[PDB]
Amino acid sequence: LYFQGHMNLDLAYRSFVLGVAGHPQVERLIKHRAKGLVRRYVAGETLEEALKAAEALEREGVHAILDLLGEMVRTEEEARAFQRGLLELVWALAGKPWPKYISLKLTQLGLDLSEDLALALLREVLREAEPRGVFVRLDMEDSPRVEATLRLYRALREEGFSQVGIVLQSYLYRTEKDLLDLLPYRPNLRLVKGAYREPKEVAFPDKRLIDAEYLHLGKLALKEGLYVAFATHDPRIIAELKRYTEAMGIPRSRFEFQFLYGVRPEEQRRLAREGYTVRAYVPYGRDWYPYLTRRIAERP
Amino acid sequence: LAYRSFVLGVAGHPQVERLIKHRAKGLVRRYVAGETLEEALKAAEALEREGVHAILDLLGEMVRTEEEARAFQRGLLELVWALAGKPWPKYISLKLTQLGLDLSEDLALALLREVLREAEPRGVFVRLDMEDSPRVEATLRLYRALREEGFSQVGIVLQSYLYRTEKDLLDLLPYRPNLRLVKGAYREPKEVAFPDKRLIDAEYLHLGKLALKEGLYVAFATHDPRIIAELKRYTEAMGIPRSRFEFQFLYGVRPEEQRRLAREGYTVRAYVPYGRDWYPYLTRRIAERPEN
Ligand SMILES: Cc1cc2nc3c(=O)[nH]c(=O)nc-3n(C[C@H](O)[C@H](O)[C@H](O)COP(=O)(O)OP(=O)(O)OC[C@H]3O[C@@H](n4cnc5c(N)ncnc54)[C@H](O)[C@@H]3O)c2cc1C
Ligand SMILES: Cc1cc2nc3c(=O)[nH]c(=O)nc-3n(C[C@H](O)[C@H](O)[C@H](O)COP(=O)(O)OP(=O)(O)OC[C@H]3O[C@@H](n4cnc5c(N)ncnc54)[C@H](O)[C@@H]3O)c2cc1C
Repeated sequence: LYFQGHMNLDLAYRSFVLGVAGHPQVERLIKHRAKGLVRRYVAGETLEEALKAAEALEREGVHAILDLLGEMVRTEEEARAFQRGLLELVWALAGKPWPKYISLKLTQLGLDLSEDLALALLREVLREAEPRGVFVRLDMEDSPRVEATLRLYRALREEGFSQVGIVLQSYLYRTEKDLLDLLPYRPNLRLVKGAYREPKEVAFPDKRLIDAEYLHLGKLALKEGLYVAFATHDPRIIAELKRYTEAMGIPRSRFEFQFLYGVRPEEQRRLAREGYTVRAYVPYGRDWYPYLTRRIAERP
Repeated sequence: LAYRSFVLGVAGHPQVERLIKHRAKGLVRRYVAGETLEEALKAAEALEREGVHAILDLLGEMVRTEEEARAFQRGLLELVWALAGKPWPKYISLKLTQLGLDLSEDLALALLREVLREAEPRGVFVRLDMEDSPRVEATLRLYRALREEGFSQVGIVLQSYLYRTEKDLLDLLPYRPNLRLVKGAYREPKEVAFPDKRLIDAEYLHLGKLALKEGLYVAFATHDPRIIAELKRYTEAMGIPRSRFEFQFLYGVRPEEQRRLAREGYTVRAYVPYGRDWYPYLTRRIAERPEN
């Protein structure tokens, strides 16, 4: 792939990262000599490590979002196996004296195979989560999956569930309209810039416009009285949202900041000491290596 | 910016001013209509022939006394009376400080009220240009007061670089203000205004979209092509009709974009200065952009 005359840099980087990570020797090397580096960003392979990591965050004033990692689901059986992993997490979280928050992808409950299946399995998760006070975030995947995600979110809201939330991505042209459409749902929103490679036709290609849209949507959601989680590490955006919420007298109980586990941990702590609700998004499970490969292959 | 320093530093010399006035008349006329009202109306006619509208802006020396304030008001009344019966849309801009705002709010209000009384029956729209931050509160006071007295053909300008602007906008919604949105022209401290240009631009887009979703008429007064492209995309995608917003440019600045937007069916206006004290304004047009 070339892009308008010259090599596709984004593709070249991605393909190199992937090619180097997939090399058997590099994978052996990283699992052996880079364990200190990995556990900084990944709790461990088990639910027990993940719960330990959450207790360590809590000790420091920071809350945990637990995100089970799994190889990509391609069969109904694998979606059911993944759901079992999610149920185990919900049950284990049940006792805990702290905020209980999990994140999942609908594709890992078989969305691409059957939307009916995904909804079925998700409702069973929500049935266990809701009475235990476990909050469930539906992570937003790529643009072809947005309509189904909002559809399943609305369906569950309408069946009586409230311990469920959505993620909206500021890089999409469609997001402002999705926000305004969802207003009657009073949704609990995580606002992100967005993680995927999206074409010019559906997403702002300009990083200035992505960041500008983030602030616009964040401010719109706040003025609407929505609870909003600002999931971002951007210090310009964080500083503006702190200035804005303070100037508008938005209570600290109506918004929060969310960081990936291990990313700007001094900031997570600092925001918490300032009275903000801060969460770290904590991946765990046996599929951490492909997962971290992909987060590295996103951008140089 | 070395370019900006040079031009600004050479512009003040009396022999530079004389050379521009005699040998760069084409340069002057690009950015200012002329010294007289008559030249200003000719410039508005020329814009109209190309689908572009005019905002007429009387320039005068800085007002310092009540007598100067009244002299300036008389200039504006002459403009209002001259616009009467012109076939095309009639829009004038003014600074409240030129109506004696720093002298008394009462004076500026009395003078402005007389302008709006002559203006409204003649179909002349009056924009209150926004000045620097110590003047915003008084400006909104005069606006609101005049609205409550029953005037409607009067608009305000809000500047995206100020922290206070979103609250002003929200506070003003019951008035259904006719709005010109600008980035802002003054040097303002970090305590009052975004220091970062990325933030000023983000806030411009945010306020504009907020204003449009509230159903307010908004004039986007900006030359920024990133912002124009985005507002064009957004208004299309959201089905906002072309009769609910417009684009405004300084006279002589991106004149091909002005015509292009007019051709694409957008409402476009050029802000046309005229009057005796045009040399300082023109200096700022040359300085602000490497030119030639
Ligand atoms: C808790 C959480 C949940 C998310 N959920 C989703 C989801 O469901 N769907 C989705 O598409 N995306 C999701 N995202 C990702 C988001 O879309 C972005 O891709 C990611 O957060 C990086 O963007 P950013 O806002 O940090 O700013 P970027 O534009 O990536 O970075 C700009 C500035 O942020 C700071 N920064 C960014 N990364 C780092 C770093 N690794 N170390 C130090 N500083 C950094 C730097 O100062 C940089 O200059 C989530 C992100 C988080 C943190
Ligand atoms: C009709 C009108 C009315 C205004 N009224 C007020 C007011 O009442 N109060 C007030 O404080 N300010 C007012 N302003 C000014 C405004 O606040 C800005 O200072 C001024 O418009 C410059 O900012 P900008 O958005 O054009 O873009 P800038 O941020 O100056 O420029 C951004 C981009 O725009 C493009 N650009 C700018 N100029 C040119 C050019 N000459 N040629 C090609 N590209 C260019 C460049 O690509 C640049 O990178 C008004 C401006 C206009 C046009």
